[PDB]
Amino acid sequence: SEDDLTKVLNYTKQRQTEPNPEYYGVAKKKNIIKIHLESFQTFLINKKVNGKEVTPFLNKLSSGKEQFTYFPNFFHQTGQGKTSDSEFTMDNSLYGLPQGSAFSLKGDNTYQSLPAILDQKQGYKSDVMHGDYKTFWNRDQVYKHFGIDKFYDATYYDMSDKNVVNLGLKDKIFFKDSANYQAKMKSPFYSHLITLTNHYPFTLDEKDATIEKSNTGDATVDGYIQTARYLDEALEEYINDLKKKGLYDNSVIMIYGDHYGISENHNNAMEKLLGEKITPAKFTDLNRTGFWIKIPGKSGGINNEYAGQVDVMPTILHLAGIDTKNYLMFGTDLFSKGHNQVVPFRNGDFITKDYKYVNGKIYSNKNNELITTQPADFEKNKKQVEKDLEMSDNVLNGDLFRFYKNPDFKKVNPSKYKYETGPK
Ligand SMILES: O=P([O-])([O-])OC[C@H](O)CO
Ligand SMILES: [Mn+2]
Repeated sequence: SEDDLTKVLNYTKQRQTEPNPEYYGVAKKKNIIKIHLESFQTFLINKKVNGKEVTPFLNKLSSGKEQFTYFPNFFHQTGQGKTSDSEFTMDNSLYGLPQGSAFSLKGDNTYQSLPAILDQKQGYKSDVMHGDYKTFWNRDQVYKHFGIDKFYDATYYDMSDKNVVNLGLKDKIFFKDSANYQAKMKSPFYSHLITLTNHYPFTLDEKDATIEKSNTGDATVDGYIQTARYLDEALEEYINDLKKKGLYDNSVIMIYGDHYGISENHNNAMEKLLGEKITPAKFTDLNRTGFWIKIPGKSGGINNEYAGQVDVMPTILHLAGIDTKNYLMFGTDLFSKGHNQVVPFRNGDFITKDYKYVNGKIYSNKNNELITTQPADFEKNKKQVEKDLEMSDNVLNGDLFRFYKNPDFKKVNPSKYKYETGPK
């Protein structure tokens, strides 16, 4: 089994990149705020419905003129674990499983996670805040293995009927209360706010809606317009609150959609909404879920690098000024000149700057037209994608970190973590 670990470690070496000196260590020991946008797809960005911008605040952030760097070609890489897969990848630079949920199935594996590294190297205390109860997706168990210090679950919020919809706490109260909790925390902290309202079936009380539904006839697509607008407004107010609390200017703030909200089941209505037939290639394009990052002392902008959620962990570590040569990671630093511009998807599809590979066919990104002459780098890229997924699965299935005596990582004792019931 130690030999199995060795094979994976060796495999991860070639892709390693050097930090961009413009960005290396610039965020050392600064608070990091990580904002999860449930089911958020960037087709929403700049989209109007009945003349109204669905997501006006995120539209401003996506302009690059509001201190955030926006990545318009940024993809989730999730599978059946949905939010839990995104979390898994964001904090480990590993893939979830091809079937089922890594959180649910591998919750007591050994990990060398981002929050644990930040704690060990720079004294960060980490938290997750979320308006659902802690054992959903096995988070209670998994977070102890990741080395997360605090988990403000639903017991930390007022879950009365007036404050809930669908799965639990409404995003507006969630963000308001969460900002108040964050203001009371000791620095440096690494805080992850997981939202909830923009979740299937995308239902919102009329009293809470500020935009009318689209009129495609598909209740899922039509409702999504309302819950997406609601989330955008919740986020806008949250950023205001950060500014009032002195938590904006000197924080790294990242925002990301966890995975697609609208499946191929809704192709008829999505063609109406977007004014284009949803071919397999087009659906792949619609898996863009976005990344926005504000870094103190750095201007915003638009960065067109094709990238996936596996890339976030090495990016954050390099921003903090941490050497990552000994970490087993599949992603590479977004700001590094050598960033590997290949994005594996869980089903074996993938995308690059020039083309996408979808259900065994190659399409040019320019026009989504079929490519019949194999690109020069296709076999190389296809092999990387297949082997990335297999090597990652080997870590999970063999629980391979058990065998890793990492010079730059002290083994986590999960029993040292406990998440107490909140005051509400
Ligand atoms: O994984 P999903 O269904 O997208 O989101 C669910 C939750 O985050 C539940 O707390
Ligand atoms: Mn989700």
